[PDB]
Amino acid sequence: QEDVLAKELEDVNKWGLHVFRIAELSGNRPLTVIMHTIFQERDLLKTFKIPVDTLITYLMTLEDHYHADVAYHNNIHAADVVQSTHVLLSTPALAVFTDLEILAAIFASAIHDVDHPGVSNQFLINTNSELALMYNDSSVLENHHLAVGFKLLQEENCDIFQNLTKKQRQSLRKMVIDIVLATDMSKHMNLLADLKTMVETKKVTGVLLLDNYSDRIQVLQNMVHCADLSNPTKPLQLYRQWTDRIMEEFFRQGDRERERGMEISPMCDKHNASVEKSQVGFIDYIVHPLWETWADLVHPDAQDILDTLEDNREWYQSTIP
Amino acid sequence: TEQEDVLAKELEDVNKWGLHVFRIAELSGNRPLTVIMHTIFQERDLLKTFKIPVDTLITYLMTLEDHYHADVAYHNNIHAADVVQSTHVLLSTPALEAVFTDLEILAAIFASAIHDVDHPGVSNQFLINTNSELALMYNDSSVLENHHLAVGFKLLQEENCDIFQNLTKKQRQSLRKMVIDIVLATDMSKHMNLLADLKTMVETKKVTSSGVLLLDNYSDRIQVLQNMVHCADLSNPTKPLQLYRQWTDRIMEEFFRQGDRERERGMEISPMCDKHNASVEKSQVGFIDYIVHPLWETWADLVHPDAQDILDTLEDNREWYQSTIP
Ligand SMILES: CCOc1ccc(Cc2nccc3cc(OCC)c(OCC)cc23)cc1OCC
Ligand SMILES: CCOc1ccc(Cc2nccc3cc(OCC)c(OCC)cc23)cc1OCC
Ligand SMILES: [Mg+2]
Ligand SMILES: [Mg+2]
Ligand SMILES: [Zn+2]
Ligand SMILES: [Zn+2]
Repeated sequence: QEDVLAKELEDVNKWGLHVFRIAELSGNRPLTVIMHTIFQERDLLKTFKIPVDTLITYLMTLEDHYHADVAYHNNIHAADVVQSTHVLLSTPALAVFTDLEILAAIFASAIHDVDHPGVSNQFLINTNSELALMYNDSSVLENHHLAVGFKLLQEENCDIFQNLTKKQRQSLRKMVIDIVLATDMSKHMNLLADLKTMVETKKVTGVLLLDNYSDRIQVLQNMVHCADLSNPTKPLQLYRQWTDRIMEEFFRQGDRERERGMEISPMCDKHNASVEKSQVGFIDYIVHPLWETWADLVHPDAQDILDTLEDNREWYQSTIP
Repeated sequence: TEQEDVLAKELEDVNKWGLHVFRIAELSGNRPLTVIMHTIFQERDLLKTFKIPVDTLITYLMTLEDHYHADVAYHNNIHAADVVQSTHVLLSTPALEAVFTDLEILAAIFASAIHDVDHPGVSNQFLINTNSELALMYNDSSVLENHHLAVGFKLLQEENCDIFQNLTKKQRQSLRKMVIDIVLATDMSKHMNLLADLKTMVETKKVTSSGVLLLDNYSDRIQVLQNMVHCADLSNPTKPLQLYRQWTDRIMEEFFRQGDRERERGMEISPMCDKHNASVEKSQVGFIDYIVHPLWETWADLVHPDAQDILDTLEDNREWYQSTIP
């Protein structure tokens, strides 16, 4: 078990990690064991004088604040985005980012969905939720994920940034905020349009050259956004499991919408939904346009992932009679 | 009841720039926001238009006024009533006659009332640098302005406080978005971008057959309402000098108290907050020259010449504060 886990973790730098096995192999603690192994792999514990214990105590209370009764936005999803951002950072076309910029993108991935109630922003807005009332209908979940993620650092022996300098702590906090706020799906088009102009003005050596903060944080934003939408790009046995979990969450929200008389938002109707046609449409309009633009920026480092994405699009299309 | 008759006489000037807002606060028993909002709602027939019960309106106004801190010198209920009344006058300008709907007028006035509720008397940067719970909650992004909105909307849920109870859900949805867009624009960190957009509108403004401004899209309509409440927020140097000087003494009192809290923490004292080495007169001249006059001169161009007397008072007050320096 512990040494099945040990050898499972050996592919942390591989696109297609067995995150679900690692989850059950780790006692439902995949976020803790993956974040740890990544910090040791990138040498972040020593580079930022992070006490190993304090890293454990925070990753556990951070994982506990992910809801276990939600099918998709739980600790397994947080672990999957963490590992995938870690792989996209090791892309040959980019140590383009500093050690703090790497730690910010990895830390933002771990907290990007903490305390997710399993419902969308529009649901929280239309139901007059306390969260939407607090955050004025603007990136309600993403603001909440950040607030909870930072507040847990103030708990007993969980300030993993205790020995960072004050200027590093503020620079990290600013970058983590800018990244997690970009995970709002309502900002996907603007984030992709700005990614398309970056590739239209790309300047490489061919390692890519970013000089100003607004260009580097823009790549980090699209990077974690790419890993947030990386399910259709992983192996099919992983993709299908994520599809079952996100549809189970959409149906649960659709059940809650119908028992209040609110409109059944698309892809949420129990009794009227085509899971396979929605996945093909989700790839053709969102995932593939984003991943093909990201492929052109690190051309040709993302060719394999774009191939796997096109493979799964073809397979899901074949499941449609 | 002679104090009620003096108050009713002073409330007759609510349509006029330079209302004795400090006297109204005294005559109404520290309730300027309630009586001024009630007077404006009656003046614009808002209670009948939106079926607002009078008891519900008074109950919410008192509750909203209660949540303004009485122990803060500037960002208190008097400032809220002042911004409400000054937005009310700016809405009645001739260049904007029949331009905004009753819902947009209701949104701008309501936004003015809640735009600073529960202000603790310290800036956004102070709340960010001190690792406050508010800055943690709102991730250092428009911390105060987001808090003002959340409190102003939350108080509507108290007993007999929903003044929007008879609006349609499409009306409440539209009003809520407009109020949020307006209050968020009161963040001074967005002043340069908001003024840049206002200058672009002035350079490309279109007028109608009647001579009023043509605003045929939400982006242009909300931009005018944003800058209007923003100008009302920074309206102190455009008021008669006896009112301007009182607002100056109150904001300097708030600045000095923040600098004292900045001193007791070893922090670097924010500008214009060190009560041991500060120049009140030179700061007001720089405040007018670099912020207030560029903003109000641009707004005056937008409704030329309806704001000429307001602009003349601002330039007169700038000259006076300048004359006290040599
Ligand atoms: C227009 C369609 O856009 C969207 C539609 C739905 C969503 C919702 C959404 N959020 C996060 C992850 C998601 C993963 C999913 O599949 C995993 C295999 C998924 O599968 C829909 C068929 C939808 C997902 C987000 C969208 O992004 C833009 C708002
Ligand atoms: C870009 C935004 O700039 C600024 C934003 C805020 C402030 C500080 C500030 N905040 C709110 C209200 C203020 C009212 C005042 O007086 C009324 C008579 C005032 O008087 C100068 C001391 C400063 C004020 C100062 C700024 O500019 C300094 C260069
Ligand atoms: Mg999310
Ligand atoms: Mg304010
Ligand atoms: Zn996510
Ligand atoms: Zn104000």
